[PDB]
Amino acid sequence: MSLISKEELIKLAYSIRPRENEYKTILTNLDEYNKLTTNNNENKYLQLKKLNESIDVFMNKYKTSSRNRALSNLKKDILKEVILIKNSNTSPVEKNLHFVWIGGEVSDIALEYIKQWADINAEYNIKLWYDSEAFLVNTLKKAIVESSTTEALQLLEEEIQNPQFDNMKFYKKRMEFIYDRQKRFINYYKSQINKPTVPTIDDIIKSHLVSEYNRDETVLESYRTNSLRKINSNHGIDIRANSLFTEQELLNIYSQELLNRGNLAAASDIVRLLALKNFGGVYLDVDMLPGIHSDLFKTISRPSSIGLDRWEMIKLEAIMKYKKYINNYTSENFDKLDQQLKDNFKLIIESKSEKSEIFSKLENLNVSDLEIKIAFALGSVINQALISKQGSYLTNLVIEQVKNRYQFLNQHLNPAIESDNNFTDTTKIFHDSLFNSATAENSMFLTKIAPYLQVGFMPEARSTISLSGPGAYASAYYDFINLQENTIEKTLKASDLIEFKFPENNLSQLTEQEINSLWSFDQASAKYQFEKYVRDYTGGSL
Ligand SMILES: O=c1ccn([C@@H]2O[C@H](COP(=O)(O)OP(=O)(O)O[C@H]3O[C@H](CO)[C@@H](O)[C@H](O)[C@H]3F)[C@@H](O)[C@H]2O)c(=O)[nH]1
Ligand SMILES: [Mn+2]
Repeated sequence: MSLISKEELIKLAYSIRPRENEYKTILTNLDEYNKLTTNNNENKYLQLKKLNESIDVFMNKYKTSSRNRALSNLKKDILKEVILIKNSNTSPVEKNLHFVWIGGEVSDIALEYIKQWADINAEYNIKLWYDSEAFLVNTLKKAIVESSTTEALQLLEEEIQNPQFDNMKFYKKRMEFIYDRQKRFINYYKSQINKPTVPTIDDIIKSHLVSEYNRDETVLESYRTNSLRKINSNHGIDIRANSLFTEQELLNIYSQELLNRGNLAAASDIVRLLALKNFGGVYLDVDMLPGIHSDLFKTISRPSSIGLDRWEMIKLEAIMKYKKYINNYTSENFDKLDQQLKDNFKLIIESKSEKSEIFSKLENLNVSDLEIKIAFALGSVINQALISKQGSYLTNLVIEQVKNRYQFLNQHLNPAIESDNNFTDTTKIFHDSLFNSATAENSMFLTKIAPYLQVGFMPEARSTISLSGPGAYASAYYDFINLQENTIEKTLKASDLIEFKFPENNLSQLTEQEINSLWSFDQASAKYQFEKYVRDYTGGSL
C-alpha cells in the first residue's frame, strides 16, 4: 500500500498560484519514494523522513498556501507508511534470552525465575550478563547506607522520637552522610584506577571496605569468588569480555552509575541496550515470568471486588500454590479467595501436567529490523521486557537518547561535583546551572533529573526513568513514529504504541518479585524503613 502518486498530489494540491520551489521538492521526494527499487526498510524509512521534512519546510514558510490541506493529509498517510514499513520483512528475532545481574551474587530466587523461561524455551540461548570486576558494589552501597543511617539517627536522636517528626528530615540528613561517603570512595577509586598495577573495581572496593568499614578481606574475597562461580555456572557471560562497550562514552555512563551512584538498575539499563544491539533477542528483568496460556482460566470469572492487576497476581499465586514451580511463592492474595474459586483453580491447574500447558512458549517472535517492542505498565512503556533484532534502528535511537540525556546531565553535574561541596551545596550548584538552560521543550526533563544524586537513597527519587529508563524509550518511539530526531519534550505512552507492545500472552509482569523495586522506594516504604531503623537504634518503637 503505497503513497499517493506525484500526479495525484498535483491534483489534490492544485493551486492557481505557480508551483513554489519547496513544492516541486515535495513532488520529487514523493515521486522518488514511490519509485524506490529497494526492499531495505531503513532506506525506505529515510526517504520517507526526507519527504516528511520537505513537507514541513513548505508548510512553515507558506503557512497560508492552500496546498497545506492536501499536504497535511499526506503527512497523515506518511505516518501510516512508517507502520507499514515496520510491519514488513519481519522474521523471528534471534533466539537469545538476555538477563542482567550486576553488582553481587545473583540470588537463587532470580535463578528460579530464569529457570521458568529456560524450561519453556529450551531452543533459546540464555545469556545472564554480569560484570566480572564489580561483585562488591552492592556490598559497598549497603555499607555506606547502613553507616549513614546510624550517623543520621545519632544526629537526630532527640527529634526522631517526636510523633510530629517528618521522617523526610532523616532521609535528607542521611543523604548528606551518604554523599560524603560516596565521595570518599570515588576519590580513593580515582587514586587507584590508573596505577600500573591496573587494579580492578573489586580490588579497590575490597581495600576501601577493609580499611574504612572494618571488613575482613578474606570474607570479601570468598563472597567475590563465590559470586563469580555461581553466575558462571548459571548462564553467566561477562560484559567485559564481549565488546558490548564499543565506545568510551557508553563505558563512562555505565561506570558513573555502577561506581559513583551505586545504581545497578541504571547500569543494567545500559547493558541491556548494548546486548540487544550486538546480539538481538529478548531482554527480561529477572523478576519477569512467562505469560500464562491465553485461555487457561477463561472459564473462571474474576469477582467484581478484585481489580484486574490483583487478578493477574492471583492467577500466578494459584499456579504456584498447586505446581510449586517456584519455591515458596506467595499466596497472600489467592488464599483470600472464596473456596469455590480456589477449587476451580485447583481443578484446572492440576488437570495440566506439562509446564508448557500452563505457560506460553515464545516460539517465533516476528519483528522487523527497524523496531523494538516493549512492555507497558500504568499507561507508560516499561523496559523490563524488550524484543529487538541486533542492530535495530529503534534500539540505536534509544541508545542515542540515553547518550544525549547523559550529555546534558553531566554538562551541569560535573562542575557541581568537582566543587567538593557537601550534598546540599553541590545540589544547589547543579540546580542553578541546570535550570538556567530551561526551555519549554526541556523543562520537564530538567525537573525530572534535578534529584539525580538522591536516586536509590531517598523516597520517590526517579531520575533514572528519564535518563537510561522508559523515558528514553518513549522519546525514541516519538522520534521513530514521527520521523523526528533528538526529541526531549514528547514521550509516547502505552496508548500510542500498540504497534510496539511486547505480546501480552508472552509475559507475566505482575509477579511476587516485581512488586518491590531494588533501586528505588516509595513513601510508604520510607515510613516502614524509618520505623525499623528507629527500632533497631533506640531499642524502642514508633
Ligand atoms: O543489585 C542489583 C539490582 C538491580 N539490577 C538490575 O536492575 C534490573 C531491574 O531491577 P528491579 O526490577 O529490582 O527494579 P524496577 O523498579 O522494577 O526497575 C524498573 O526501572 C529500572 C530503571 O530504569 C529498569 O531497569 C527496569 O527494567 C524497570 F522495571 C534487574 O532485573 C537487574 O537487571 C542488578 O543488576 N543488580
Ligand atoms: Mn522489577
